Amino acid sequence: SVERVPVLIVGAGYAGLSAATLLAWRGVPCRLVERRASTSRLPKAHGINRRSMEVLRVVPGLEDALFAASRAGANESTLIIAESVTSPPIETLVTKISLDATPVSPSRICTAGQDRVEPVLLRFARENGADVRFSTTLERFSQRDDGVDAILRDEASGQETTVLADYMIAADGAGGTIRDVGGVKMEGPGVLADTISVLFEADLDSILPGGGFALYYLRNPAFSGAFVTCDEPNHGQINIEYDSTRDQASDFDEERCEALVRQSLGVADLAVKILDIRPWQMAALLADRMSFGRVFLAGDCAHITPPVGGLGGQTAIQDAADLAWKLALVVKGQAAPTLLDSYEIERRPVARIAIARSIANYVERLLPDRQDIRIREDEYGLLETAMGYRYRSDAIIADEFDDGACVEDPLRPSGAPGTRLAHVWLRRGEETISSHDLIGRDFMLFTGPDGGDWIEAARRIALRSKAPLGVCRLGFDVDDPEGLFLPRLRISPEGALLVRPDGYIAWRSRGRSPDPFATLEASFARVRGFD
Amino acid sequence: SVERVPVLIVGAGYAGLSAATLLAWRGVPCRLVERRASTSRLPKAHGINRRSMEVLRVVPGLEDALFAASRAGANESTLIIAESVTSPPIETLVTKISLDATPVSPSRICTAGQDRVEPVLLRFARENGADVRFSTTLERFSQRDDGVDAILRDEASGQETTVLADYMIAADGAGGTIRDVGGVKMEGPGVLADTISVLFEADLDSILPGGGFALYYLRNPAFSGAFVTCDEPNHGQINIEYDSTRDQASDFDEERCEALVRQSLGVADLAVKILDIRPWQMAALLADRMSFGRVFLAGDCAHITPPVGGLGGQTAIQDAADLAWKLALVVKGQAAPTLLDSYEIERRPVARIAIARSIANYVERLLPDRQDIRIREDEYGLLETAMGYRYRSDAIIADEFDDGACVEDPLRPSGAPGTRLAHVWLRRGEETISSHDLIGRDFMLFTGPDGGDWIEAARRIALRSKAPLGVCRLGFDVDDPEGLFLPRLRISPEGALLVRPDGYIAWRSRGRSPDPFATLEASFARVRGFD
Amino acid sequence: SVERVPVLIVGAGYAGLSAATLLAWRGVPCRLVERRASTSRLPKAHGINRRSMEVLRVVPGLEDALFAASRAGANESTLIIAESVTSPPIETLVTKISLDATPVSPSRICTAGQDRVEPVLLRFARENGADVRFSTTLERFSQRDDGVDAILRDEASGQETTVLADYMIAADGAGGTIRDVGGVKMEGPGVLADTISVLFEADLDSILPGGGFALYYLRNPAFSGAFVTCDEPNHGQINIEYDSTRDQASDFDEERCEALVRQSLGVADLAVKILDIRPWQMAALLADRMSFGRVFLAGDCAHITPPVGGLGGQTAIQDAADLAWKLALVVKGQAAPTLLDSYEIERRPVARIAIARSIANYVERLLPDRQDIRIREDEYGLLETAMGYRYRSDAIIADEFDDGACVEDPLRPSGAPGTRLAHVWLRRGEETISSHDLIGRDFMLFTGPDGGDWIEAARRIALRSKAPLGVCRLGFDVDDPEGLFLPRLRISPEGALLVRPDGYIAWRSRGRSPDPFATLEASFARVRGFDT
Ligand SMILES: Cc1cc2nc3c(=O)[nH]c(=O)nc-3n(C[C@H](O)[C@H](O)[C@H](O)COP(=O)(O)OP(=O)(O)OC[C@H]3O[C@@H](n4cnc5c(N)ncnc54)[C@H](O)[C@@H]3O)c2cc1C
Ligand SMILES: Cc1cc2nc3c(=O)[nH]c(=O)nc-3n(C[C@H](O)[C@H](O)[C@H](O)COP(=O)(O)OP(=O)(O)OC[C@H]3O[C@@H](n4cnc5c(N)ncnc54)[C@H](O)[C@@H]3O)c2cc1C
Ligand SMILES: Cc1cc2nc3c(=O)[nH]c(=O)nc-3n(C[C@H](O)[C@H](O)[C@H](O)COP(=O)(O)OP(=O)(O)OC[C@H]3O[C@@H](n4cnc5c(N)ncnc54)[C@H](O)[C@@H]3O)c2cc1C
Ligand SMILES: [Br-]
Ligand SMILES: [Br-]
Ligand SMILES: [Br-]
Ligand SMILES: [Br-]
Ligand SMILES: [Br-]
Ligand SMILES: [Br-]
Ligand SMILES: [Br-]
Ligand SMILES: [Br-]
Ligand SMILES: [Br-]
Ligand SMILES: [Br-]
Ligand SMILES: [Br-]
Ligand SMILES: [Br-]
Ligand SMILES: [Br-]
Ligand code: NA
Repeated sequence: SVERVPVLIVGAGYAGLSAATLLAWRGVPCRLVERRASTSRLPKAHGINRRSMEVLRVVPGLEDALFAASRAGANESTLIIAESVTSPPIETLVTKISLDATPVSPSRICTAGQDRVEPVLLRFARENGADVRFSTTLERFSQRDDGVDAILRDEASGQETTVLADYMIAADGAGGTIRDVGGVKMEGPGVLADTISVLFEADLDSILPGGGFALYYLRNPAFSGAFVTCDEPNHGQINIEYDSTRDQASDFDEERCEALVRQSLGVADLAVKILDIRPWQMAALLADRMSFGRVFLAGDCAHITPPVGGLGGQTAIQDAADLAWKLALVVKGQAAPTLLDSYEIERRPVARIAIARSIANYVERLLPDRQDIRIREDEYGLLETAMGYRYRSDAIIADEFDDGACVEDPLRPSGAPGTRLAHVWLRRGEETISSHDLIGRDFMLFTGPDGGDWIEAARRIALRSKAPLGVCRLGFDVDDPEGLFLPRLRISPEGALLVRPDGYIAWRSRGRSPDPFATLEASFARVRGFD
Repeated sequence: SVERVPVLIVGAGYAGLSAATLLAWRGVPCRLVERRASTSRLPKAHGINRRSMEVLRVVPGLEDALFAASRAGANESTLIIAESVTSPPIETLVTKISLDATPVSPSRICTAGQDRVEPVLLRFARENGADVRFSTTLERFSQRDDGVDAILRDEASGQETTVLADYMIAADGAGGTIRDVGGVKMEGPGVLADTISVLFEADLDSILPGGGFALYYLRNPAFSGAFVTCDEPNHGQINIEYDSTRDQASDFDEERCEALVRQSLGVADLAVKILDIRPWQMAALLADRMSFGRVFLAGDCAHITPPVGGLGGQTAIQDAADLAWKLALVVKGQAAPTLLDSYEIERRPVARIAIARSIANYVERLLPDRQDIRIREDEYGLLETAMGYRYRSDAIIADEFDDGACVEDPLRPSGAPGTRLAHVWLRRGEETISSHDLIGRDFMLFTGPDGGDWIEAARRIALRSKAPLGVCRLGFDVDDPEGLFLPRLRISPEGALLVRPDGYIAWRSRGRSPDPFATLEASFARVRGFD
Repeated sequence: SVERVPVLIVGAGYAGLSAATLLAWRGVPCRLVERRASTSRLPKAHGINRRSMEVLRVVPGLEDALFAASRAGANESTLIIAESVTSPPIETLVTKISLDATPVSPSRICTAGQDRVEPVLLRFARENGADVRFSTTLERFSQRDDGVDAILRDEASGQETTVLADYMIAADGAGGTIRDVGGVKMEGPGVLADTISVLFEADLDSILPGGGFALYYLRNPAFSGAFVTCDEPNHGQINIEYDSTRDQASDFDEERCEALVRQSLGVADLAVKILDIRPWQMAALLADRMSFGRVFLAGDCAHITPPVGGLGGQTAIQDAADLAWKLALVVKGQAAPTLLDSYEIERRPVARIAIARSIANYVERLLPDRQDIRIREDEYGLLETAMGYRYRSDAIIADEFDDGACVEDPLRPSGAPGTRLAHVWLRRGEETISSHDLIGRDFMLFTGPDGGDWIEAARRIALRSKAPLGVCRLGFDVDDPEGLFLPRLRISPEGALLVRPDGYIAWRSRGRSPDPFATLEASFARVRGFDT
């Protein structure tokens, strides 16, 4: 049996499920295959940061559903370093007060665990048309010049079928083997720590009186680890590091783990139900390339990060967001296949900074002595890393005076191409909407109120079906009373600003042009891979 | 037989009197000459911010005195934008509740005017041994090999005199011609507005509710300007911009200024007695050099900033305090004269951002239509600009992988070298002091409780070194009960932290060193100009 | 004794000042004479194209100075066809977006006009040792077997002077008479148009939007011409074609040119200050020969091109560069005089297509009505003409199966001997450089990573060959991560590539050689004019 599909996604985690929901929503028929039988697995990741939600909230209903699926609710997150969760805090890294005082995004922080997120993505992936098939395995594949030939295998029978796809998203995890087909090599420090993860049930309401969602980095003299509060109330997980020379994963039975749950919580005796025990590793590795022919590595198969910064799942989501909009343009013929060359160019350095940020969080919060393992070249600030990372590819018309910075303070936007369009409230009559509520579907061209020569130029381009472009004239379609949009992005009232479907600035004009149509038509062509 | 002096100061505004007050307190005999007969002139500036009060409070008694000389007192400051001082607010920028909600400093805001501040500074300069000669003018000068040959002149007789100085601080104001001797070119936007300042007396208690300090930025349809309250009660000041192509300075006689006072106040029946009228310019200019030879430019002669934000007089004070401690070391043989090369490389960027900040306050507050004059690359937060600027020079051992950040949030301190040592309520036994109460006089070495290797290295250093070095070990000399000092500065219990006499961090070690003496000795030598 | 100088250059335009700058930078003492008293003239040309900037950039500081002297800054060029400079464009041929999206060269487009470009060249010629004497004329000359003896004449006085010179670069412009001493015939269409050129001053700021360089081809119903922005702010220049039978050059007084400046600008009520009015012509003529004896014709004196392509000032520069590296070898005794026979062999066909390209642009852009003047036999693409021209001569060891093509697409390089070395971004350690940053001074030998046999041959050659030979290995000295250089030029890792001082490939071996010393020696010798 042989069927064809535009996009084939292998893997039903954060990367693959996001890729399918966004590719579905943007009108691209896809099929997702996943070896497991359901999303039902132990939670690993907790929380969706602001940028992850920005790329996901273009899908109607998705954001509220993610927040409804959470126990703690919006911005209700605390981060503490201590010797145990009942010990005096060594330091307090984040609170609801601190998240509320950083209005850098139309979205707040969502705290939901992976065990709650993956079903909601599956839900919206299917509602918008994705073909998600569980208990189905990519057995093997090869690439002809016009598509991928994939062999699929039913886990219940072993019966095989062939699917032909224009493109395939390898989303197959840290241990994923699709990349080996392409000879990609994971480079980096490698495995830095052996860990053992324990899921337990216990009276957590009393120990943690006023925290909705809590994460404690436990830095004590017996061991190092962390404790997280799960979405199921009175459920929690600890991830304790162990030395593979002094102990072994087999050595952690129910009796021993109940003591670890009590040591890490700072309680002498507490009734602890051990629900599951898992040995894991903490590694730092980056792929040398993130795509080969028509195969695209997304998520943990492209970049393994130390799970200390909580950046792994978010890079996976944003990886899958970058693929979704770009692939949706290529299969519709609104972009050249060359646009897909920009994927590892833009997304790989982002992964290099996450790995470095994550290593730095691990030293600073858990093992401050181990400064040798850090990559201080690539370290940047926490919000800059999650949210101010910059892109530089042929998918972007750089500013003439580009300083080459890897990040930009989201608090001090310059409006340079390659940066994430700033969040600013605007006015659409008596209602107020974020600038981000005006982007995310097609490209968008913002012009100042004197930007009518650009508007007409954009409307001649947007006449074409090949051309996915809309226009917004400031002071006509929406008003910026405070001057915090186009003035702060250094756009004069005769200027124009082009933003991608992922919300990143692609091109700007401080002011007027001798021929606005030719300027814009050439900008628009170039950034979609045409010449 | 010619009079000889270590430092000669020219001019007795904020810059010059600050320089003399601090130079004298630091044991340096100095002479300040000033053309005018006394301090008594009508005041332009109002207020001393928290950073300026921080460099001034190292002088015993000086901080209380300044607060005592003000009509309104600590944090009693209100900033409003409207169409007249009795029109409904258009915005509100600053309140006593806003400034009480920011415990960034050992000091609060002092609202005293120029006409109040300068006599107090004169008081303490002379008290600390400064030689302040009014009615005396620097007529001309020439730098020799071994000093500056100055020709002083008496305004009463025309009699002239020679003094030889090791160094000369040029504090001669926005128009000062000392800089023209050095080829100093002032660069920037230049004159931005023509203004007229009216000092008046009216029943201000009737139409102003609070009894504290009030500043109204005025956006009339007829004119833009500002109203301020003066320290003499029922005295106020309006600084109104005017178009030089439509009206000229001479056109503003008592009658017209009486009309302007009533317009800008909103009461068209109020009796107004015009005490002075003054034309003035609003300008933006920066010097290419802030030193040449043994001459140093401090205050308005080095940087003319628009007077919206009140940064011009605060920079002057802080220029002066930078000179006072570096000069004090160099004339004491305790630093190499190379240290003075750090004056303009540390101070000129601080003035660069203040010029950009004041332009931005001006546009945002008074002329939102003039977005084009802004210098947006150099604009930072209001509290970053006044207080979180950073210093990069050879007077500062920069921590490697420096990101080049021009400011740092005072609220989120990192302890990196070239930043202002954070304010933290420590405990000296039962006394509760500020971290700032332990700095200011000599170089200070803080260390963590396990940092005794540094301490003894420090003590052996100071035996030889010409410059003192104070030490203070945490948990011993002072106590940090809530880990908000050395921990938050990312200094381990075995680390150390070298703070300059101006309170800025010169060098840090996160932990131990294999030869702590050799690293401290090298550091301490390098941060005083030796190589 | 007589004043003796290695190369005498006559004329200080693009050709002559480029020859002087490059000769002096290559170590050749030379004398340039120019009849005029300073470089100060009216701006004619605008722009230095990418290829011209490659041959000029070898001289340290020169490229930065040319961009520094220009009002508009790199790639900030708009070409537009319209009825007036305020009419809606008929077609826009070029934008900065279009120019930035063509990474064919290390250099970008400099927009500086002739009045800016000529002082920069004179400055760099002199910094490098060139002897430039204004208010000096070549009065007459003759050739010997050992040089040209020249009579120089002072314009202030008419005092005359003899100088004997190994070689004489004839760079004396379209009107130049040096070629007539050689009996050089100019051949081709001849004069195609009479034109008048008006230099004016007007508030162009409040008319032109963008603040960069702009050239407008005017398809006005009343007339055909062109407006150009000048480097001096609020200065422009119009080149208006007039019918010599209906009007004559003397009929364009200040009142009429002010009218022209308003029509071709489209602004009815505009203040025009006429600064100069000049009648000119627009011709297409190619020289019989481009050298005779020790005299080499460089610049417009060897090829007059219609000024629509904008290739005449560019061909002059590249003429000069070709002569400069070749004379520099011959006068240093590092190359046989034979090498100079290749000058006109290689440069004349390049002028032939520049003329054909320029005629084709004048017709397409301004007068589409009469294609009868086109030389379609020699028309090629714009970038192919400017940049992808090919050299065939006894100075390039032609590979087997020569196609015969006059041009090659610079975007699809093949590595054939006789083509320009492709611009490839390479890595030297941490820094990223161009392949071109590695060429320009001496002959360069590129080998693959497994080409030590060539490098060893080359280092022993260089040890006693009169000319220097540099070597660079693609595994060691610089890195080519994306295999875009030697793989794409069809060179295996045991191959080598020989590149001339002008950057054109002279010889290639795709694999190993049975005697790598023998083949490299005979190749290095032949490409320098030595026989067998
Ligand atoms: C202890 C821990 C805590 C973490 N905490 C956080 C956190 O707080 N925040 C955060 O953002 N991130 C966190 N992370 C990281 C985050 O969980 C992962 O980065 C993220 O889930 C990776 O998603 P993915 O889609 O790349 O891969 P995966 O979740 O690995 O999914 C890949 C899927 O591929 C399937 N598959 C593989 N091969 C095939 C095949 N041939 N056919 C079919 N299916 C196949 C597998 O069955 C699997 O479901 C944490 C990680 C750990 C270990
Ligand atoms: C309307 C207005 C409002 C302002 N408001 C504020 C505010 O709220 N807050 C604030 O911080 N700043 C404010 N400023 C700015 C502030 O007043 C100045 O920046 C500050 O006074 C500069 O001090 P200075 O010592 O550099 O110079 P000046 O005050 O100009 O003093 C220099 C002195 O040098 C003397 N002098 C010059 N040449 C000689 C010579 N040859 N011999 C002897 N003496 C000489 C002069 O007589 C003069 O007194 C305001 C300015 C204006 C115009
Ligand atoms: C309207 C117009 C626009 C143009 N636009 C462009 C353009 O955009 N781009 C471009 O590349 N080209 C352009 N050109 C062409 C460009 O101007 C020429 O190709 C170039 O300037 C020729 O340089 P040259 O050195 O050959 O000659 P010339 O500029 O003619 O210099 C020759 C010199 O020789 C001197 N001379 C002559 N006889 C003697 C003697 N006996 N002794 C001493 N000195 C002597 C002359 O005084 C003269 O200065 C344009 C031309 C025109 C007319
Ligand atoms: Br975030
Ligand atoms: Br299913
Ligand atoms: Br709970
Ligand atoms: Br992670
Ligand atoms: Br706007
Ligand atoms: Br299109
Ligand atoms: Br002291
Ligand atoms: Br402050
Ligand atoms: Br003076
Ligand atoms: Br000020
Ligand atoms: Br401590
Ligand atoms: Br070109
Ligand atoms: Br031309
Ligand atoms: Na469209």
